[PDB]
Amino acid sequence: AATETAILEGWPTLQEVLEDSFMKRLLRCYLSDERSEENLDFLESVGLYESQFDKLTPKVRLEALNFIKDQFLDRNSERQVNLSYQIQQSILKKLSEVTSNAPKDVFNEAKKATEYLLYTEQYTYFINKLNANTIGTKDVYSLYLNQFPQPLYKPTLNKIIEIEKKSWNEDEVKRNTESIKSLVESLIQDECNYVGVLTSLSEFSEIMTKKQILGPDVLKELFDHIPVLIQHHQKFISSLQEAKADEKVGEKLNSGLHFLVLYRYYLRHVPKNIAKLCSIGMTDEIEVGRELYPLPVIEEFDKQQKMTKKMSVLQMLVYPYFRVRTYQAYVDDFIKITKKDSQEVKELEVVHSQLAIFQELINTYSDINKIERISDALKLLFPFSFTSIMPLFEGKNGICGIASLDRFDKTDINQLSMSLNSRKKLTLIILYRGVVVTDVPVIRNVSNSIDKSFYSFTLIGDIRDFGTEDSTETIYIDVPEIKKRIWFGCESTEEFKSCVEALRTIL
Repeated sequence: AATETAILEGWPTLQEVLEDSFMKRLLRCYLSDERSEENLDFLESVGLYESQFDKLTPKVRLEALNFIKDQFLDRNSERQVNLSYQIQQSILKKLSEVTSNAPKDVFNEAKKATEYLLYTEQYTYFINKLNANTIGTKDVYSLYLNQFPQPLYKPTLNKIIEIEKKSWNEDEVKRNTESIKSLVESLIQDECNYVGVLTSLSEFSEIMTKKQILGPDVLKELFDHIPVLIQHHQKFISSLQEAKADEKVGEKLNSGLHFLVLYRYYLRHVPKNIAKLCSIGMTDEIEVGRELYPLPVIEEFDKQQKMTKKMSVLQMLVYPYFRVRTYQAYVDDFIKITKKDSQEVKELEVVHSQLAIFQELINTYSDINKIERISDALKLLFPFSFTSIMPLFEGKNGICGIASLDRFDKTDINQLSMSLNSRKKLTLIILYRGVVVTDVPVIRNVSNSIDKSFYSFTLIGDIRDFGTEDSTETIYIDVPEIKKRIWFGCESTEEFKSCVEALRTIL
């Protein structure tokens, strides 16, 4: 009860805090700031005693018992747990009778008494502090951030990608800044759309269970805490659509968004998330039968989402990682149309700090560049079907180089020359996990399709070597498995060099 009751609805139980490394570190900063670590320290010692027990001799178990006693439970001890008389007397009486053969559960009674104190006197105040009106403006978040002390791509590719990003932002819900009322309407519609994405993932999770495609463990690795976040976002939406909520914007964002820290429970799985779903998609059907073949199940959902929400399933998995940016963009807009120097604008500045803080917390336990590179790779390859892209995202991935092609050919491996009249308008995309050629307009008009395949595709592991005829800006790769040399003729010297350097680093 002390470990499995949530004192705040939708917020983790003590056990759920203790079992996550990020959340436990926050609790520990909080406890350390108050200089009251004894309860947690006692619980970890007991935990360590129990996990060490089986492989130790009785002699060494007794040593460990006496040490733990001397630290936390003895009447003169330095880190004494604040046990009341009637509890302390029961515990020490029993301990004083264990002189001989220390059992594995000698600390059960004391453990239960200490969990009770941790839950009631400490964990309770910790969860309350994460929900205080003043969190994120020398609190537990900044104490935590004080324990921690650069472009996504090399120059030529960075320019190309940055160009495409200007177009990717022409979606979707424009923020209507006519008035504050109008801007809240925008945010409500945005949240509703976003919850629609989260709800679709939830339903996809349901589909995989009913089909027995995945067990409960793998589904946790994919969708952990997604239902809990949906609930908080729904509570936020209900708050925003309250009558004259346009009069209380600052307060609603502050209190409505404290739960953002809880994104940790989902985000700790990103981007392993994506890699796993790809692994699942790549299982040969012969190993599971036509019946439990996951691929057509993923494909049907992916196709469905791309037609409906213009997002693939892999994009939806990485999407929540960037949610805070949307809130920061809204807050900057609310501030701009709010009366200068007013109380209402000071409330919004507070929210501005909070959101910057949430983003910082996320950065301490994830690799932003790795995740952003994956996210960019998914937007660029949106026209391609899940089946076509999955080997590319089965591990860490990113775009390493892009060149539009003037010529292309496939000869036998080791052939010194390509054929004449091999002129084709194509695009070469070098990715970390593979080399792609496509006839699909993928950079700048761009395709409105969602079902495309790759004209040429080579897993990076299947490339023995590569060469270049620099004279004509030509790149070739030798691919033994299929006994082919594949030739890429580039239009830009610039993109040619970009692509050569890319292959040099990757291969």
